[PDB]
Formats: sequence, C-alpha cells, structure tokens
Amino acid sequence: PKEPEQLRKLFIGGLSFETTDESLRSHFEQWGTLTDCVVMRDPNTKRSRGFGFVTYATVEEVDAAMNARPHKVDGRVVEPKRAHLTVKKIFVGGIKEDTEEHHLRDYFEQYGKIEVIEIMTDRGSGKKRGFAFVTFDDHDSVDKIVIQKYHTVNGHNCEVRKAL
Ligand SMILES: Cn1cc(C(N)=O)c([C@@H]2CCCNC2)n1
Repeated sequence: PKEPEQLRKLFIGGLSFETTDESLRSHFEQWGTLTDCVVMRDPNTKRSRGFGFVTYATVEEVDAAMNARPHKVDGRVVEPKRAHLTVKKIFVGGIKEDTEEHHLRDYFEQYGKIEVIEIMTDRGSGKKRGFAFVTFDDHDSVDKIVIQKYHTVNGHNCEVRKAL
C-alpha cells in the first residue's frame, strides 16, 4: 500500500530557467525513484516559470532528498518544500502539568535540530499551563510534524500546529 501521492511530492522553487524535466529528474533521482518530475513553463513562450515538482515513490525518499539539502541544480541552489506556510516553530498542546523539557526534546529531536523549547507557565502563579512551543533550525522538521495524524508525548495525545 502506497502513501498518498500528496505526501510524496516536493515543490522545487528557485530553479534555473535552463533546468528541464530531464535535468531536474537526473538530479533528484539520486535520492529515490521518481514517479513524476515537471518544470512549470509558460503556456505560450515555453519559458520556465522557475519552479517545478518531483514525486517520489515513498515518503522515506522525500526525507532522503530533504536531508541532502542544499541542492544545487544546474548551478543554482534551489528551494524544496513538501506539498506553503513556511515556519520553524510549532505549538504543542495537551501536555498538562507533568510534561518537562526532556520529554519534548527526546520526542521532537528526531524530526529536526531543536533550538528552543518553551514550556508555558502562568504569568501570575508560575504553574504550567499545559502547552509549549518548540523552535527548530529548519522548516522541514515542522512540515513533517504537522502532517502526522497523532503525536504521543509523555503518554499524552498532543495537538500540534504551526506557530506564527
Ligand atoms: C509567560 N510568563 C511570563 C512571566 C513573567 N516573568 O512575567 C512568567 C512567570 C515566570 C515564572 C513562571 N511563570 C510566571 N511567565
């Protein structure tokens, strides 16, 4: 059973106008099997619109491609993103009063490199409010996190969404 195609696609922005379907494919086939690979072009001039997309056979291949950034394609560093609200911070809710920094770190560090963990406390009492923010060094960590159906941290089923 195949993962949904939408989860296997990478939008590639910032292309060289000389990049073709063929040269984009030759580049990104290094990290997996490509079932689709298109450069977007003007319908009348055929001049590149400077972006395109590739579809891999599996999500693990998408991961491999994202972990191989930066990608220099036909001499230009391009900008791949999963199928955009491009942020590096998440809101994590439902962690109650017993969840600590190391719980959040041990779980979320496997999505990306963590720069800040902020466990929210009440301004008046100092009691934990039951939510936190995690800031990563890169947006793909967040993009991987928010497409999961479930997040279990410290036994709690958590609500996770993009923050600012
Ligand atoms: C969100 N926030 C701001 C402050 C503050 N310093 O005004 C606080 C205090 C710090 C101690 C524990 N929570 C209460 N929490």
